[PDB]
Amino acid sequence: MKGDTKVINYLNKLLGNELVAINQYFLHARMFKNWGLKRLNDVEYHESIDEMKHADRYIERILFLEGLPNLQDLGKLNIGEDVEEMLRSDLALELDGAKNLREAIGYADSVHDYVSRDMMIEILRDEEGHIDWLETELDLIQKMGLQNYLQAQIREEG
Amino acid sequence: MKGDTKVINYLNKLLGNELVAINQYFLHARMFKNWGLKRLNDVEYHESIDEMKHADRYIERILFLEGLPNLQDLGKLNIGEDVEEMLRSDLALELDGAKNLREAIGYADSVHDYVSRDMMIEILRDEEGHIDWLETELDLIQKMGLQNYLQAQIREEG
Amino acid sequence: MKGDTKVINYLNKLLGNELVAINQYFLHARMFKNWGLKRLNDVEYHESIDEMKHADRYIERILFLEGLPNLQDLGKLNIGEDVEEMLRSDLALELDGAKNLREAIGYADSVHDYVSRDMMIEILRDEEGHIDWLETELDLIQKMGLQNYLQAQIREEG
Amino acid sequence: MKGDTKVINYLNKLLGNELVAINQYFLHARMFKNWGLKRLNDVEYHESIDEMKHADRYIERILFLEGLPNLQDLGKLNIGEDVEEMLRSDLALELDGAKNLREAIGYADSVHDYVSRDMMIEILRDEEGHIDWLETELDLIQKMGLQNYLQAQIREEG
Amino acid sequence: MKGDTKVINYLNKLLGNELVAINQYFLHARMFKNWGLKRLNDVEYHESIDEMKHADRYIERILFLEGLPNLQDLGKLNIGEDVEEMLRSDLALELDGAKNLREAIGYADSVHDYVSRDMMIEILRDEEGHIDWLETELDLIQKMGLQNYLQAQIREEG
Amino acid sequence: MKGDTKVINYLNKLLGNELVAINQYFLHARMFKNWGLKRLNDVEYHESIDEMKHADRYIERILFLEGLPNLQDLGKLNIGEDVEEMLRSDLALELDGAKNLREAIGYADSVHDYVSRDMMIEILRDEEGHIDWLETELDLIQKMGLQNYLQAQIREEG
Amino acid sequence: MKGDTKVINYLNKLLGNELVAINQYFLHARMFKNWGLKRLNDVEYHESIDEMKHADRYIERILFLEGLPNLQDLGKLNIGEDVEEMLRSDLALELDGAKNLREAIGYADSVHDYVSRDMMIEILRDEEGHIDWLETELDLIQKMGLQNYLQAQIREEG
Ligand code: HEM
Ligand code: HEM
Ligand code: HEM
Ligand code: HEM
Ligand SMILES: [Mn+2]
Ligand SMILES: [Mn+2]
Ligand SMILES: [Mn+2]
Ligand SMILES: [Mn+2]
Ligand SMILES: [Mn+2]
Ligand SMILES: [Mn+2]
Ligand SMILES: [Mn+2]
Ligand SMILES: [Mn+2]
Ligand SMILES: [Mn+2]
Ligand SMILES: [Mn+2]
Ligand SMILES: [Mn+2]
Ligand SMILES: [Mn+2]
Ligand SMILES: [Mn+2]
Ligand SMILES: [Mn+2]
Repeated sequence: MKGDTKVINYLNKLLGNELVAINQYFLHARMFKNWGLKRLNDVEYHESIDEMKHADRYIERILFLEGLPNLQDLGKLNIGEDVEEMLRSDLALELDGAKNLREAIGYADSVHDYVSRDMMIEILRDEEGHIDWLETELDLIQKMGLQNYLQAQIREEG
Repeated sequence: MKGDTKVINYLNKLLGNELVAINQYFLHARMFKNWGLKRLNDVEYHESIDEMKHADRYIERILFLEGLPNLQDLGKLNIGEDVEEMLRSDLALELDGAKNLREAIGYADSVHDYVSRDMMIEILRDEEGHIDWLETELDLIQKMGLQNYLQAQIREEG
Repeated sequence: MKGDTKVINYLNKLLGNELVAINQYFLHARMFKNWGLKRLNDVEYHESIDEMKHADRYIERILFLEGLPNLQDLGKLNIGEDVEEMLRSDLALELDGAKNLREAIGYADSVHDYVSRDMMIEILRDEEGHIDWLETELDLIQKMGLQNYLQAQIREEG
Repeated sequence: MKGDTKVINYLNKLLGNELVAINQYFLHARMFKNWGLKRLNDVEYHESIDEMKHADRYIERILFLEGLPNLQDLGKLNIGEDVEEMLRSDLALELDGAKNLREAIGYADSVHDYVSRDMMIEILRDEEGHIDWLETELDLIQKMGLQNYLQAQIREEG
Repeated sequence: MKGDTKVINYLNKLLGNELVAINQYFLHARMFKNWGLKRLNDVEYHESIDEMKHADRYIERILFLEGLPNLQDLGKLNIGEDVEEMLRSDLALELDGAKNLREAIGYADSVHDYVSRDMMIEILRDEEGHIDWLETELDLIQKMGLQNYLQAQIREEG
Repeated sequence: MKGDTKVINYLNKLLGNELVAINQYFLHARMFKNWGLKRLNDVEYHESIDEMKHADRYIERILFLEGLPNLQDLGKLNIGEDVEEMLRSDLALELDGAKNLREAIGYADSVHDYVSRDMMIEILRDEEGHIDWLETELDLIQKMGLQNYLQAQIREEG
Repeated sequence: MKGDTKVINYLNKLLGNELVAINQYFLHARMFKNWGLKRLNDVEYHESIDEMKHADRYIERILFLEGLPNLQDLGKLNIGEDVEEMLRSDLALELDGAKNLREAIGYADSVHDYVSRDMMIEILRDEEGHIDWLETELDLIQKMGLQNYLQAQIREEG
């Protein structure tokens, strides 16, 4: 069912946001794992899987609406070399994406694409959850100190 | 079965004590949870449920005795902005309530309301248990330090 | 994630609406139970639990958004001394709250807080369900008469 | 297998009778449910499902016989605004349909379509069952009175 | 709970859209079945059941809001005499209905009926799914040819 | 219980019709099987078993009524050398038999043998089912073509 | 354990090869799915998951060897607009990658990194399996024709 170019553009931009996030979260996961921080690897890994699923949602929506998903343009990945740094990159990225999400959600309403705006609000509720975990983690390093924080990552929780 | 105004007054005052406690414990629970302190959220949450049940006990007793429960007057909640502070508010509150409980228990005996005094001693045995957990927690922060204490709350026990 | 004062104000006002409702529904439940009306106690009790859960939803949202839940101000509880009267208080209260809910939902959209507006519409769909049960009950008293209606409450349904 | 126009006409008229009945029974069901009369909603709902199945039987028979089912013409639905009234509409409708059924059954025999007359007698045995329930219900209102009758509908039987 | 005439009008128009769809999908189902196309009958049959459930949703919403569902006016059913033709009717119909759905969803928001707009977006997400299956089917006939397409329908999938 | 010569004659003629059908359907079944058309063999085989059971029904009825079943006269079997041809023989035969069935059913009524007419209408409902499968098959060859139709028979369905 | 720059370069180039393959296979999967070709979507989807796992293998090896995985550079995705075309892109890509794999395997031996060459030969045995499926598919279109081939994809195998 063909449906509104602008909507398909927002969708493709949002997809791009996802693509950079799966890559950055996956490398971070494996960097943490590598350091022996099992808890951080377990969490960052599943968020990457979440992003992966967010992306498939867009790809399918774009295809229904009769557009062509763009999986060719990749964004800048800001990796970071220490955990406190890595986590902040993750947060900044999440924040930018949420911003794009709000822009896109308002427009779909204007244009009456309520199902595209329904899906996006679902995805935004998720992002805001990634945002909460990162914020909490960053404060914990601040509150218990880095060495206690590091010792607290060597075994994954349950 | 109508039964002694003074008793119904003590019961209503005690109920009020409970009402402020459910509110303060519930906000504290969610403040802890929010900070990522799962263990503190789990405990403070169940104490709120305990208080909630204490209250239903009073409401029913007052109704049997033919009085009208007072759920309109709320007390001062002293929240606190740091855990050590939050826990001390909880303790002080518990202490005040226990004091009222003893006053009320002695009077029911004078007046021969042994079933109201039976129920209250049950509730007091419970309060004294809330009092013990808080005292132990506050000393632990004192003994292992705050950062170790904080690291020790990030996963709930079993 | 800090987010819009006005939204946090609406959220806190809505929470207050909930707090008065849990109290009024719980006292009503126990008044009915006390009279031997098992069916009315069972229903009014679970609605109180629903309101209780609505409240926890707000408390957590306010905390995420970085505001402070207000559990200190309690509203006027209009109890009532006969069932027809009690049920009408419940209805009026529900109606007022729904009104606040619509005001708050429209504003979150303006401000782009779609996740806060998502949660609220969920809670509103629930309120409108409480509103339907009360309306039906009040008409049944009108249609079968009060004594038949009363006889119809002495055993809880399933 | 092409087979007798007149038979296909009777079949289509009978189908029409069914279509109006599914609609009237379904609205009535939901009107009762809405009023809190669970027993009346449960029964009227299943009769609607019975009519629904009667219709599919005709649609398939018409198609075999090589005719075209007519699902375009809808009859007059006589709703009614009170239960005694609603039930009487249901009865009248059933009565009219049974009358058409007998006309159609006699003709299929003349014409030797014994399988069409076999199916119809099955459907008629069913109608006469809908007719019996309605008659019994209407008399019960007459015998115990409307308020007792109404109180007797608020919980579905088993 | 009485609520906005215009909303109840849109709801009734939408219900009408559903009614024509259940009828057209059900006849099509049985026409396919009749031809020996089991796969097409199985799918078209369940979509009819979906529409049937969509309708019950409206009927109940209209009744809550205190309006009267209109099950008297039936729309034009455009049947079709060959499968490619039948499927295109189904698609066109779906498309028209989706259009009405968007009009109605925007208005409920204006008027603040968020629960009616919630339900409708759910129903629209469904329609868009019926729309996707039909589009895919029509292209498959185009891509493998009609005879291969026909041979591919004689046994239902799983 | 001795009962009406004419009825016993119709019964014996009908039995004869069955006997030729079991033979033709069984040879056809095995011819199809032989060619590797599993689906056609499976179906034609079970119809032969159905006819076989129809026959036993007559044999027993004739014996009760005190007549002697005639299993000595066999009819003309029209085999056919290609599937389209084979299926058409089967159809023609079925059609002739149904015709005899209607003649016999009307007469039993005249004569009041309602149990013989009951059994026969059961058997006729079955024949009309054999008639429907053959008609559908013959059209499918017409609609998808013979080679696609043939490829569609090499594995039995379920 | 730090280990040979050249090896880490080959590893990173190979990882890049994987990254483009996951993207192209995933879009193709969803394009096929979209067209209603369930079998092609199921297969192309799992190959994408295989590539995804190949990539994680490299990322971890690079990290052990003390290099930094490069997830920033994405290659040219050659999509294609028809299935025959899409499958050929997939094949060409696979072929190029296998070529790089052989170059890298020979060098690790020279340099004595037998564990890196062990892992790579495992991954190459896999690629050669992706290569075999594509070759077989492309010939099947050639041998049965495209319409028969297309009809053969509408239900996933098992
Ligand atoms: C367009 C890019 C990609 C897309 C859309 C994508 C999509 C997916 C999806 C939807 C799944 C299945 C989700 C589920 O299990 O429910 C999956 C699984 C996974 N992905 Fe990705 N992915 C991509 C890139 C990546 C990257 C860069 C890596 C590896 C470096 C990766 C590693 C994995 C792994 C390891 C799994 C799970 C395997 C399993 O448990 O069976 N993905 N991917
Ligand atoms: C007069 C005030 C209140 C009364 C008497 C009351 C009473 C109760 C009771 C007796 C229960 C059931 C206990 C059990 O599970 O055995 C309950 C459950 C609970 N209450 Fe309250 N409550 C009140 C205020 C609060 C507040 C302020 C909150 C929320 C902010 C709250 C949140 C809950 C929750 C979440 C549960 C458990 C829900 C579940 O697990 O199903 N309550 N309450
Ligand atoms: C206002 C019109 C109608 C309404 C609202 C309606 C509603 C329904 C509903 C809600 C159900 C149950 C859904 C479920 O199983 O979860 C049902 C079942 C069904 N309907 Fe309808 N229906 C209508 C018209 C039709 C027509 C025209 C036909 C028949 C020609 C039909 C045939 C059926 C059948 C066969 C079933 C399923 C029976 C079973 O599996 O027990 N319906 N209908
Ligand atoms: C060319 C003539 C016929 C052939 C080759 C034939 C063949 C068969 C075969 C192979 C079976 C299945 C055997 C099994 O169950 O393993 C069968 C079953 C049977 N036959 Fe015949 N038959 C013929 C004539 C007759 C006649 C004249 C009658 C009836 C008057 C008859 C009555 C039955 C019955 C009742 C069964 C068993 C039904 C069951 O238990 O499901 N057959 N026949
Ligand atoms: Mn995401
Ligand atoms: Mn995220
Ligand atoms: Mn207590
Ligand atoms: Mn306590
Ligand atoms: Mn609420
Ligand atoms: Mn409520
Ligand atoms: Mn009927
Ligand atoms: Mn009926
Ligand atoms: Mn629908
Ligand atoms: Mn639809
Ligand atoms: Mn027979
Ligand atoms: Mn036969
Ligand atoms: Mn690979
Ligand atoms: Mn590969």
